[PDB]
Amino acid sequence: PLESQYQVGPLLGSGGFGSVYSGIRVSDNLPVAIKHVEKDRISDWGELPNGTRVPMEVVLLKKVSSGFSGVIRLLDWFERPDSFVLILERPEPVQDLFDFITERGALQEELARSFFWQVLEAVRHCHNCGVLHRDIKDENILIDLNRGELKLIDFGSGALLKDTVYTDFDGTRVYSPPEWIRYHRYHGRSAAVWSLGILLYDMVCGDIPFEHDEEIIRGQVFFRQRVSSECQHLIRWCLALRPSDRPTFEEIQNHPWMQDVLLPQETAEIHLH
Ligand SMILES: C[C@H]1NC(=O)c2cc(-c3cccc4c(=O)n(C)c(NC(C)(C)C)nc34)[nH]c21
Repeated sequence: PLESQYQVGPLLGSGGFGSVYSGIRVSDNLPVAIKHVEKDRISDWGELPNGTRVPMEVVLLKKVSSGFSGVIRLLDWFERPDSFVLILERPEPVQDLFDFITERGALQEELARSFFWQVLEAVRHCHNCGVLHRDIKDENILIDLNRGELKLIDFGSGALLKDTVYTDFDGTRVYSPPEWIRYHRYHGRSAAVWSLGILLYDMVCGDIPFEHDEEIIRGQVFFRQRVSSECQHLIRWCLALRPSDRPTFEEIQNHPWMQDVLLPQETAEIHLH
């Protein structure tokens, strides 16, 4: 079933998420990514409309799949005795945002705006579909280098979106908000906005602003690179200590720094090609 339909390529990476391989769908040569996750390492389980026990990640990916290219599409999945296998679409050529920022250092604001805007559209789409990612970061964003389009990946820490408090968290700590650090409590939207503030800082400064818990709790932002006052303001707003002081997604996208975003293709022509 898996063997015949897909031709396995090299390992693309591995970690807390499992092991992901390059691959090709044999029927039409479609480029794909093949993610293997061991069952013992899955603590968050969900159920399909069919009534079948699967990893929450599969539920979340099905809920966000559509023609919209801002989220990585789940093409298929398979259960094995001790693992699940996910077949994901794979852009070609591609580079993840962490590697891209490592190579370039701090991104020009025009590029950061285009990239951040697309992440915002992608995250809004997830929320609109009832899905909370809970691990927004550069390592979980792929750049389609030809078209200049970003894609969200890895819903392995995600959850169904809800309006009540979350008391579990399995995402990346240095992107997690002060209310999680201090109280082990957060709400979905406002926690996401905090991670977006960390991400934007990372884009325009070349690295994340906080390393230790005490830095997260103090929430004092120091700019290590030249960043415009408008961008600094948006960053500090997203990183407001009190969750209710953070901007809504609407307020982020209406912020003056976010005006006149480049289209993805224009972004590729100017900054990537
Ligand atoms: C981070 C990891 N966790 C996931 O759920 C997932 C999916 C991919 C993924 C999907 C499609 C294409 C790619 C790809 O082309 N590359 C190069 C990578 N590389 C990393 C992120 C594994 C280093 N992942 C892809 N990577 C991950």
